[PDB]
Amino acid sequence: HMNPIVVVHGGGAGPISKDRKERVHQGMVRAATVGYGILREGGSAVDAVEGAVVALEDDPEFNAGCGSVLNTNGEVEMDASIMDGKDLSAGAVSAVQCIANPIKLARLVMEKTPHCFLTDQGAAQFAAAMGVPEIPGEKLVTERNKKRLEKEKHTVGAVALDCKGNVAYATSTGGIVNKMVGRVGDSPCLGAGGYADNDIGAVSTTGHGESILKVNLARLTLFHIEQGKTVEEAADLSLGYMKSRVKGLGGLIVVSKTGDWVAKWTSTSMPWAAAKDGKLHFGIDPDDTTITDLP
Amino acid sequence: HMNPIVVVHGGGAGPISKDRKERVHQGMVRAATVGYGILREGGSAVDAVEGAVVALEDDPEFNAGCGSVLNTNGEVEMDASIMDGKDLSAGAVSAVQCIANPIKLARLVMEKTPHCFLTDQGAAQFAAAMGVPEIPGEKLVTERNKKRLEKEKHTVGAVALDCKGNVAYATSTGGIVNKMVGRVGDSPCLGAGGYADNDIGAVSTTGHGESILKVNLARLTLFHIEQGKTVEEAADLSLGYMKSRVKGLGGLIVVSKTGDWVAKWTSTSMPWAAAKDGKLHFGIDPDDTTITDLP
Ligand SMILES: *C(=O)C[C@H](N)C(=O)O
Ligand SMILES: *C(=O)C[C@H](N)C(=O)O
Ligand code: NA
Ligand code: NA
Repeated sequence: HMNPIVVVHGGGAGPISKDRKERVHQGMVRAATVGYGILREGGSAVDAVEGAVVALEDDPEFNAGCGSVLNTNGEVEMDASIMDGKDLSAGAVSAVQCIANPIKLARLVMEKTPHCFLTDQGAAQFAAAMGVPEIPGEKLVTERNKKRLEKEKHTVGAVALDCKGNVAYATSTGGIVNKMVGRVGDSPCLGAGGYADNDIGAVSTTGHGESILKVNLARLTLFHIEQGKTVEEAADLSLGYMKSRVKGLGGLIVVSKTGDWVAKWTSTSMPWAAAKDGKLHFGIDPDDTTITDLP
Repeated sequence: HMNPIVVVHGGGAGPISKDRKERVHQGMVRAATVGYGILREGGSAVDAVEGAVVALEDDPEFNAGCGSVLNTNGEVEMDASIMDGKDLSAGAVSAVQCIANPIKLARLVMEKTPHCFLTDQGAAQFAAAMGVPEIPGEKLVTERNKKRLEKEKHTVGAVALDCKGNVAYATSTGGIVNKMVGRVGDSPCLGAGGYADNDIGAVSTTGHGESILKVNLARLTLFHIEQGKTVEEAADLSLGYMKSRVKGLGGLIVVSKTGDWVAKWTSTSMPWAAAKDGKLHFGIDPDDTTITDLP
């Protein structure tokens, strides 16, 4: 029975306000520890990614759930997906509004429908058929987020390997600032925002959405690891393709079936946190990595 | 320069009856003809793939545009996507209602917006903006799918290689009969419903949209070519893999950057036709082909 691991990332974009970093740091730790706390009790790779991502949605410092950036009409529309490595089972929602937790709805899509993908009104209905609390829009909308939209008007993920050596991903996002209404990114789209397969590993992505879809970044990262490259080599290879081919930046986290993991980005920043052997690893900027004890 | 080629399909389905056999032949013949004429007139692969899919969207005999399957409510909900392998520019739309040509709306998302995928409410807002008319959903409803939905309770695509060397795909569908409101299959997801790359090939797929999405079928088929599998071996393994791993069945059409092409399927039947070197190739059944001359 293998040594478990969760990795966590928190949108990969431009440089961040130095004070806000403490708040971002503590958010990464929290998701990781929750994710790890779920593995600790021999809990599944699927159980774990979902719990980590639930925490970040609820954390307003991150652009998924509460903290979601705004669309062109000042509102919050959100995307998500989850995948089970074992039989490649999956669930996703795109363009949902006025619920708290997108990643759980995707899991509701995954295990409680014969389908994999619901969108907009059909998913607003499905959430209501599943007893999902509608929350006020003012709660999901923060102040910093109204500010970013004005200045333009002038993503989070988790991967995990459980004790049985199954793998899973979860990705969740409010989208991209000043996006059109109905705009779908790479997040809810299997093989682009994430992919998990026990025979390879699992990956969650963040970056220029369109560019992530265009190249299918998550499956591609995996294409390589099957070919024999390292996690770090494969992450290098795919992110560079996304830059060299479609002129797009982004970030990724992967853990393979051997339990080897890395977090790599061609964006300016990508806060990340991995937990493995009771030791938490954290970072926001390239080549500055801390390690602390997990209680 | 490259001799151009178009391959078309609807839909990797079950047994086809004698009366349907012939209309279906005529529809395929017409769509392959529209595409090849565009390529013979100097048009791009994208023009040619958009060309042929509109022909099957317009034709009531095919599950896409008019004649699409009806959802759970007795309403037509449509997905389509288009991709050029030159720069990986793409457009896609999900759960689109009350419109003739979802693929035409998919092209405009690629061409007129900074996005590559739109859905439902947002899909329609952008539609109305671009002047796409609104037609009563009823006018897409056929007594065939009407009957089929009452009973159930109790897909189209093309690949092209052009005289400039450009490849492309387009895919549109009404989905699976009686789908949940806002279910979204493969057909608008890049990598699943199709993929185009000027440096490898182009692929358009069909059948069970849930399975196609998990194995990332279209892009799976292209990794197999990248490893120097002929277009036939590449279809057979990637279809071979969906079958065993998720127990999915469907079919595809694929074209290499050099002009090699194939239609395989694992369902019982798949309408397909192909025009290259002045001839038409057509089928429904395994090796039922008739190769004629084309004026
Ligand atoms: C998150 O980083 C952005 C996401 N990839 C998207 O929705 O485009
Ligand atoms: C058409 O049968 C295939 C399509 N992939 C779907 O939505 O089921
Ligand atoms: Na959040
Ligand atoms: Na049709």
